[PDB]
Amino acid sequence: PIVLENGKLNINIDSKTGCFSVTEKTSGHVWKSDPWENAAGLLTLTDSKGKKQTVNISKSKKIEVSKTAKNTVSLKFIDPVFEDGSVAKGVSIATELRLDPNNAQLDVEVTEHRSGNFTLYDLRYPARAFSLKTDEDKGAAVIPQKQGVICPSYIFPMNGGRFCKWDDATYNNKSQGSLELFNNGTGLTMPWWGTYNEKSAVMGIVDVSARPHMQYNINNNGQYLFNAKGVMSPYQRIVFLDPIWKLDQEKGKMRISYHFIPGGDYVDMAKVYQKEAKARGHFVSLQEKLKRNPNVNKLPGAIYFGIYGGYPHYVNMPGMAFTFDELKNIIKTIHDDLRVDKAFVHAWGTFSNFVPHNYPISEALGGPEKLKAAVDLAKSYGYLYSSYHAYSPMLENDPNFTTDLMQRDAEGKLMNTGSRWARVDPKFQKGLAQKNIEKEISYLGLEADITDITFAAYRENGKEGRIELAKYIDSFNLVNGTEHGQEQWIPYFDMFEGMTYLEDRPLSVISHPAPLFNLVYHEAIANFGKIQDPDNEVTANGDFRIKALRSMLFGRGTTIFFAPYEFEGMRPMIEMARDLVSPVHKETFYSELKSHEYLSADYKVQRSRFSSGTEVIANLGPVAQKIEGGISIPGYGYRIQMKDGSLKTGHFQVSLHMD
Amino acid sequence: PIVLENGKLNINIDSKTGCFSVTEKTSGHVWKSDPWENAAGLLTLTDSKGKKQTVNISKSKKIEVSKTAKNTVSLKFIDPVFEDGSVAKGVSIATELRLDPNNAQLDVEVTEHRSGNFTLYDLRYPARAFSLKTDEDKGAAVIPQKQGVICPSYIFPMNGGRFCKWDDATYNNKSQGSLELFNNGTGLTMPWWGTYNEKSAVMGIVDVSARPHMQYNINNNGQYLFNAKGVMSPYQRIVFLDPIWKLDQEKGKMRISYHFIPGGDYVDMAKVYQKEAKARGHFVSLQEKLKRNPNVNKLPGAIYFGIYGGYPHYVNMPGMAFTFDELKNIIKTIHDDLRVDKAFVHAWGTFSNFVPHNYPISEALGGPEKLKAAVDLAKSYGYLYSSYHAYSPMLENDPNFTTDLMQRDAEGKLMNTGSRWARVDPKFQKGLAQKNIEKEISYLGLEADITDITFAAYRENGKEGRIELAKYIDSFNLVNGTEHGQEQWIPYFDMFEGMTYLEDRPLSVISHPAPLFNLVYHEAIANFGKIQDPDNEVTANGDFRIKALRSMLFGRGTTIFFAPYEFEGMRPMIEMARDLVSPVHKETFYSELKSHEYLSADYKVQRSRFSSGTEVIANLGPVAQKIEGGISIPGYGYRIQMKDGSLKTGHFQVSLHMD
Ligand SMILES: O[C@@H]1[C@@H]2OC[C@H]1OC[C@@H]2O
Ligand SMILES: O[C@@H]1[C@@H]2OC[C@H]1OC[C@@H]2O
Ligand SMILES: [Cl-]
Ligand SMILES: [Cl-]
Ligand SMILES: [Cl-]
Ligand SMILES: [Cl-]
Ligand code: NA
Ligand code: NA
Ligand code: NA
Ligand code: NA
Repeated sequence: PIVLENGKLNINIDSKTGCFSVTEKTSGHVWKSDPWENAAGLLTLTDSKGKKQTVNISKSKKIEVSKTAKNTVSLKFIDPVFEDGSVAKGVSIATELRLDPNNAQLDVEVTEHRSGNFTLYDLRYPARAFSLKTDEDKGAAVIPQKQGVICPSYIFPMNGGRFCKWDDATYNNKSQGSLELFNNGTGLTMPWWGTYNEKSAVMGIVDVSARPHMQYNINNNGQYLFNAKGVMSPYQRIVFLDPIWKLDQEKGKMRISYHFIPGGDYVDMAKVYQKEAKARGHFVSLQEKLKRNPNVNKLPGAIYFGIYGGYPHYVNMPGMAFTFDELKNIIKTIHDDLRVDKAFVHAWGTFSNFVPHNYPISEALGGPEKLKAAVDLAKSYGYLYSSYHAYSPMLENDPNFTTDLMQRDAEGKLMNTGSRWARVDPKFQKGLAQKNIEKEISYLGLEADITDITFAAYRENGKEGRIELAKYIDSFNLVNGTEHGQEQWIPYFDMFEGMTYLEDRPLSVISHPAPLFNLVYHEAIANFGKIQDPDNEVTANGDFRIKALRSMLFGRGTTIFFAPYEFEGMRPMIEMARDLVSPVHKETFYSELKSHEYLSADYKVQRSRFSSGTEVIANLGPVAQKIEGGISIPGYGYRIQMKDGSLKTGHFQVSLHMD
Repeated sequence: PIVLENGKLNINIDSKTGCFSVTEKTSGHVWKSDPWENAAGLLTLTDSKGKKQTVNISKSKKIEVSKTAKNTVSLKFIDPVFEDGSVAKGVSIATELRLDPNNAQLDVEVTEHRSGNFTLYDLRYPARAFSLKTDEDKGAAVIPQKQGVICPSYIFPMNGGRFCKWDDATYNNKSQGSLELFNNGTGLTMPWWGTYNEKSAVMGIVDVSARPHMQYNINNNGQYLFNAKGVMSPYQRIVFLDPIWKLDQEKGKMRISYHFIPGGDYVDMAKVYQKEAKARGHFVSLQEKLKRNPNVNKLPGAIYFGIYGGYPHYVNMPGMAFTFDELKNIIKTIHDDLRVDKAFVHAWGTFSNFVPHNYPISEALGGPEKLKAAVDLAKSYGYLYSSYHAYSPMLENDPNFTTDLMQRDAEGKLMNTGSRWARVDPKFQKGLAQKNIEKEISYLGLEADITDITFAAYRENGKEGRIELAKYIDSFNLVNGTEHGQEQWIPYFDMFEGMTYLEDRPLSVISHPAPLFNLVYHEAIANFGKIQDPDNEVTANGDFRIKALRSMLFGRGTTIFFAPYEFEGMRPMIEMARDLVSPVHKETFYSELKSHEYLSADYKVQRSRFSSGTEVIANLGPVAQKIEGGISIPGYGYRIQMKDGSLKTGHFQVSLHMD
């Protein structure tokens, strides 16, 4: 067995299979290779008949493992063997394992692949590596799915209903699949993932040029590999996360950089990636943004209000649209009656054309002067204001609809026929914004802007047009936000609307929310709840009690998103956000989220520490629970140490008012 | 054009295509044939290269349509044509339209199909019939998905976040797909569906011998049919529900019976099927069951308590399992401190072997005498009691695991390798129950029983074994319940745990819960909330405020499902359920749910009337709303007229206590 070793790590590479283990020498923990099949990698390719098959590349006809430098092992997998005994002659995979001379870091790279007369697709490499043994290792997989989750590697006490769904998912297909990088759906928002137990942690950072997918397996024994054969899996329940290199489309460097952290967990992983985020240029702190624009300080302690008038979906929809006088009175009530000191007012429905023509200010809703009177009132309060804007949609029900600004593929067919909100080719979107945004800014004296959709993901197609639009919006130096966001867009915005959680998502029944994105980026980008899942709606992600406490733990601001007719029903939640969340949000806004901890066995009691000197403890479950020192945290309760030495304690209560 | 007609309906059949329209003569409403492509049916079959294609059968080379009787038209679709111009020579579909001589009822049957050298799969017939025009018809599709939903045929005011998800889903693939009959997942619980506008309603009742699937299209314009071609759909947004006949599988009579109801809605549809439900033998009333077993009267006004000790998933799991003394103390507190007058106590974890060996009573938890003391205490309060039982599982972590009791398919492969809870062949399950259930009944003096899993669905395979087990359990004449249930099992049980809603489900963002199953069966089967989604958990289906109010509207009982460590957190919800839901559940338990109404434009205010004389009005949204006569229903509030004429009004409040 070929060995790479420095002071912190030892890489044990098998000469016959190419599998490797990693001994983390400070703790002594050994990361084993594939526990199921001893597979260095899993390669999906066509056979002689043309059918797709997945093969174990350690079963290849020739395997060359040679120590090639002081700290480099080169591997070559030549002529894989199919299930029927036939050979994929002329197919080869070349890889490299490169140990850092000093640090506990191992680069893994697929350097070459040859197809011969076959077609290569997915390669899991390394396969089923860095796994945790279910109910023996007491740790978790760490997955930055949107704001982020952890997936414990062992069964633990929890509500009986949750428990049944949790355990069942680890035995069926809910616990296996793949996610993609940098989308606003089910996918990841940072190019890393990891696993840890009580002794040691490992996380892998994907090369900036590459777009692998991430395979997950959360305590599943691999029964999904045997269902079609109708036999029982012979494998052990394990947790692993694998890169999936898309060999049929990947043009970048197929490299992942593994970092090994004695005693680390998801916090330590996030702080490792934070260094790489700064080196990649994503990290532009809110302090620098405030130096450039003093109005950024209107955001700490601000509640984000979305007044949804049925727009952009419909123009002046009866029963949904607000007039500008109605908008002005909502603003006045929020300040004068509800005593809200700071706010971002976002008015969905101020123009009489459909997006992407964000003009004119609608005559039917009252006209420009009445809109200016509403914005002027908000500004007199120190509130931020923006209309709803989007430059990406092309809507069927728009009388101005045309396919002119839509993109066509190489066969001349329209793209995004299935995504009505993202149909305008990004190379046109700056031009569309230029039609009226400067006129609205100067007429209303705008201090703020929110632009929706265009920056919710970071895909390659159209990226140049999106950067052009981001640079243009940024040149105005407004306090500005965008829907969802991604790390690549952080330099151009002050806040992201979202970057929290989908309601229905893979892993939802077998994961806990963890503030992974904010552990990296809280100093750099402010985030608020998503308008589809606001703090006033009861969803899979919780009611107001749960969402307000999670807001303070994770460091995001409150989102109240409502149709006008709902407004009277919003008042109690606005008041509670005002009294509880707003002061914590304000104090912690610019700070680093230094640490996050789960303090109860059911993961419902949690503790977050911010570099402003603020400590948030909250209990997101119904029963009181004790933490160290015998302190009790009430159900749906909190214990918050503020910078000024005050201790905020309390809890939410649901009461029945029988007349 | 060929005409079938009686005093109520006129059927116009096109001789060129086989499409037909139905005029309801009293209202002038015309139900149209396929508005998109004028297809009588859509047939999926292999071509001469063996690739599956879907064809419009009205494009067949030879279409024959003629009156073969006074009220029968026979149709023959001969030699379908593919899109490339080639003919599926020797394929034929024969159908019949049979008008009832007196009633507004049309039977539609696929009587014959020939495949030649081709293979036939799905047949949508009739294709895209009985549709509603989106934003013109103001009605809904009616779908008995579990407890049931309606899908409105127009856009209407609602919370802005809900609105965005709603409208967006009608444009993408979330609004098209198919469901199956009689499962405990995403599917239907009654063999009917329908559509209605403000003028008239139509529903189709599937023949008892057939198992079609149901295709849905909820306000979608068919863009899903054109995305692969990269063109914009030229069709209009419509609502339709189609039977999918599985020609490759179906052995029953492929008949659907359409009933046309002037001025009807989902309530009238349910009452039409209720007559058929009785004719089919499903309907055995709770009054009959009470006559046979007076202990049935321990259910009205009872809270269903599931004490979840980590079983059947684990045996004596630390941190989850309760001792029998702890169980006894929970029963005492519920009665003495929480003053719960009636209850069903369901203890998950009383045996020291894994299911399906439901024995012996665990010595580690205290042994038989201490369990008997807990059960004796419950009986002294008049409470019902059952342990957790299941005879269907075969679990990987059971030391007694064997594939000997599992079922194999025609190829000899194990079935249900991916469904650990339903692996034992039903033909073995009565014998597994016989091993100890009579000894538990005799030793504990049991009055009740709940058996899980086996009766949650109604599939053809294994049904003889399940019927055998159901008869055996029913022969004990205990007050008995089972997980989820289906209509076919109603004669054998007194209560169903479930028959509510999945949390994640197709159509969830474009439908409203409606009590369709209980509008049929409330007199015949009691139902309670599902243990995965109990009234103490905050989920996609609501918090305690929403679930308690929906409980009273739909006529279901309270479910409190908890791990023992949560108990102290359950107290406020047990109290509010006791004060509000339990007296209404008690009064309405045996009655017919005569009617259900949506009273507000956002469908959140609702009114239910029970044949006990009880009226429930509730507001499941945050804002107060006015109904007829200017009466105001507070957000999360109610207005209940009891049988004795007294009025109850009130509302839930969420408060923030700050020390
Ligand atoms: O997990 C399920 C749950 O416990 C075992 C499974 O079946 C019966 C209950 O629904
Ligand atoms: O529905 C969406 C919603 O309004 C248009 C869509 O994109 C921006 C907002 O998320
Ligand atoms: Cl875009
Ligand atoms: Cl959050
Ligand atoms: Cl079964
Ligand atoms: Cl319900
Ligand atoms: Na999956
Ligand atoms: Na800015
Ligand atoms: Na779908
Ligand atoms: Na019974």
